[PDB]
Amino acid sequence: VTATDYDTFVSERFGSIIQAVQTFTDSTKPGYAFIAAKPKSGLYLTTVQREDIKNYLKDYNLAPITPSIISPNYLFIKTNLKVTYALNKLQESEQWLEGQIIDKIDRYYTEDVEIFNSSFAKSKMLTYVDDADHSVIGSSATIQMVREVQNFYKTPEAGIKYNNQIKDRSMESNTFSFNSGRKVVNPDTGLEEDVLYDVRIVSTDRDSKGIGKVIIGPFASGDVTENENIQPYTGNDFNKLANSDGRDKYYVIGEINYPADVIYWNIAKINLTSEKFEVQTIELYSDPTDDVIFTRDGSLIVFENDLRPQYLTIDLEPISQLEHHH
Amino acid sequence: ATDYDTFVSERFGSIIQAVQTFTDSTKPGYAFIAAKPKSGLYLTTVQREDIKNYLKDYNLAPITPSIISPNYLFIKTNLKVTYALNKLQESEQWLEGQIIDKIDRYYTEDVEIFNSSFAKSKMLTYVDDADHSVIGSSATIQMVREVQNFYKTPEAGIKYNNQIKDRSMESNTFSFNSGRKVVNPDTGLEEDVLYDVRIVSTDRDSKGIGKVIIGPFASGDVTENENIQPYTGNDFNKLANSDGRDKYYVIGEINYPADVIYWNIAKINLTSEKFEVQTIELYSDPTDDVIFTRDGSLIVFENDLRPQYLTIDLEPISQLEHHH
Repeated sequence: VTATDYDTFVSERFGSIIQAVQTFTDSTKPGYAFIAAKPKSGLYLTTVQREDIKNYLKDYNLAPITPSIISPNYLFIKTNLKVTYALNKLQESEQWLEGQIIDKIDRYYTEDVEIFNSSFAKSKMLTYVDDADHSVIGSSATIQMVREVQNFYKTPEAGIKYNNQIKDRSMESNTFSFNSGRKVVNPDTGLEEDVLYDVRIVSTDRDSKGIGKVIIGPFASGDVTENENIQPYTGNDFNKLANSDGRDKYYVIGEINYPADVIYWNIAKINLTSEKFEVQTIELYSDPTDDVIFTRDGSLIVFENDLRPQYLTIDLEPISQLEHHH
Repeated sequence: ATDYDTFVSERFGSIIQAVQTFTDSTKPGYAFIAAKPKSGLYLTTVQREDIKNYLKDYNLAPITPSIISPNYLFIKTNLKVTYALNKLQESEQWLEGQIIDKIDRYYTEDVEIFNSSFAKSKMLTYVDDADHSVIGSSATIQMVREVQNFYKTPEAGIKYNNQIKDRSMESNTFSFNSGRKVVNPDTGLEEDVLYDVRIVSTDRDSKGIGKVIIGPFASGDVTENENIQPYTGNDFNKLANSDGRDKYYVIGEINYPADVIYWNIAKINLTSEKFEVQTIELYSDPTDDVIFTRDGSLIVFENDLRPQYLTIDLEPISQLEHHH
């Protein structure tokens, strides 16, 4: 028993295609012993869905509790890097240089951060970035935590957490398409099926107890049917998106507990069927109050640029030389 | 029992002196381990959280065994030892000490153990054994179950694992708070009159059942509607008064032969609020002079901490026209 004993158990019987193990138990889900497992190479163990996470299932000793071999709950860092260097000090291209900083940004992660109950610090990685040339003068960054959400429709039973604290309104997802039942025409073309607009999930400033709503919109006046319950969110209090289509009526569908660090929603709370949504998986961005981001139970801060390039933009800036004369 | 108790009995043998597991027919799913500190009576909630946190050590995710303190059965002993003047060197105060040790040495060795039992005949031979001058003893016992909540018996019941006599079951006294004002300038302008009260049992019926009734009231401060009306039987023990109080009422009932005791004050519209206690003690005379333990019950002599459950009368003898 004991998660620690189990972590080993697997750092042996598998200690081949596995880099790390976190055996934690969830207080919401009794009798279930959860086993986080980093593939040591990629991200998901049998993304093929078990091929692997079923083999470990097939390891049994004692107890009335049952294993649930999962892939680690990944925290991502959407970094907007802005390194600046000296035109002259540089001998190879900006292209070769990028491939030089991300070689470092990786060295940091995989040595200090990509570990269980281990953490990430922006200041500490920007030291690694700075440390890629004779110049390279300095560097800026703007990060957000990312949680990848399977089934956009609704969060888990027990909500999703970051293992970190975010700021008011900080929480927002990427946009996805909502197929309004309605139909419209332009450019000599026809019905064009059903009108679609870009819609998304955002949080609101916390109330006097640490608790804002999780709202979704915009909409039409519209494509969502209003009840005694279902009513457009009452007031400004968050981040609205570009109505290049003019729209705006958002609806409440959950809440963030900022202090408790839990976020729940369920689109079924209004009456939209997942059919009315193109997507399956979405991204949930928030920006921390943390100058240090903590991983934790089954959570793991990882940097996989190749397979997750989207989570890193590098904007370089070249600089004129100074005094060359003496 | 020992399947898991023993282990625990290894990593903690320096405190726990008694460990046994059991289930509750009823609290299905739950497995409890009673443990008695070698060092007294109740393990401390820190001693308890440590011991529970070896449950993780041995991996089990299911809610896993509740550790808890043993269900104690106490013997209120009323001892009498008659001894020879000539042959007794030290003080009477010494002699007592000398025997009150023997009692404990018998309890520790033959009694304080799970499902082991107390035999009044044995411990008396221990008493006899305490000095070369302790000519002969006698002894009168009662059973004490220490009740966690006075207001209602457990869902299931309270049992002694032993046969008691009629009218025998009787708790001690606890203040009931009527609600009237007294108007006394001695202590201000208002005391809130509160008179003692106990909970006794009455005589077996045709069929083996008694009624668990509750001490004296003053008509008014208990509301009676047809159904809930004063008990009338005189088949129980009433208590010492100075007040005009003779109205006892009926809650639960004793099943003498199956020894189960259920009661619930609620059966008379009286909230816990109304009584200034939270814990009580239930006494009762055994049928026999050999008394038993069963599931998670443990019999124990902890006399520097429950001194109220032993009294010693000595009788010094010489020669002799008289020893009472």
